[PDB]
Amino acid sequence: GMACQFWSCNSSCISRGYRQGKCWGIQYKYCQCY
Repeated sequence: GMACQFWSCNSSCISRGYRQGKCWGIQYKYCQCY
């Protein structure tokens, strides 16, 4: 495990239907999507 696995947010946001996903906060799976 690691805090803010940024590309793991990206691949997940693309599943939800966004073009990208990123992070910087350390809470578990707290990812933003664009």
